[PDB]
Amino acid sequence: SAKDERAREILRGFKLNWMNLRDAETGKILWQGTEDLSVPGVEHEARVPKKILKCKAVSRELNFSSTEQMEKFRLEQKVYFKGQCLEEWFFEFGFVIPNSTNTWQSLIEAAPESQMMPASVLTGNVIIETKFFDDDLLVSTSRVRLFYV
Ligand SMILES: CCc1ccc(CN(C)C(=O)CCc2nnc(CCc3c[nH]c4ccccc34)o2)cc1
Ligand code: NI
Repeated sequence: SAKDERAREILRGFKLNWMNLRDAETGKILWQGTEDLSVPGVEHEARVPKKILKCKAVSRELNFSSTEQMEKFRLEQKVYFKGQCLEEWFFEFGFVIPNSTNTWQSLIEAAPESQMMPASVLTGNVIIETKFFDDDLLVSTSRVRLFYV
């Protein structure tokens, strides 16, 4: 077999069960989702309250299940506005035990400029591209268009 097949095995057995975002300054829920936004090869859409743009720090919880073991599960996210990448984020979970369900909590502090850009201009014009990796092995690339409501 080969690295490409190993990456497909991981993807086959992976799923995102639920996700939430909280305002880190209060611990209050801002948004909750239950779509598996890890699914590649299609474009997804997420509708999120515009208050998220005005938060200096957002705590994100991603709950996921993995059939396969991963030595170093990590994410790369890029935020594109009208085709231009305005921000890049790197997150690391680490070792994933086979046949496990896990909650990954990450603090996200977006660029201060994003807190003043009008939601009316951003809405429907932002794509978050996420690349799921096991160390340097690309498992999936997903794309989600954001709407700020
Ligand atoms: C790994 C699984 C997974 C997949 C997809 C998603 C994508 N989703 C649904 C969200 O990220 C929701 C929260 C949200 N909406 N806009 C933002 C930041 C905007 C922003 C930050 N810097 C900027 C600079 C300029 C303009 C806008 C911005 O964050 C989350 C998790
Ligand atoms: Ni082989």
